[PDB]
Amino acid sequence: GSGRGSCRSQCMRRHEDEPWRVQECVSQCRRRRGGGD
Repeated sequence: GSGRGSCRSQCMRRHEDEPWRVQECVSQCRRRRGGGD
């Protein structure tokens, strides 16, 4: 489980139709956590 609240699970559910692109979402969502654009 690794607990809840993560860019992974978030990007996974958002891309349920195409989980193969989740990486692109996680990479951006994760990076620049201090206050990215």
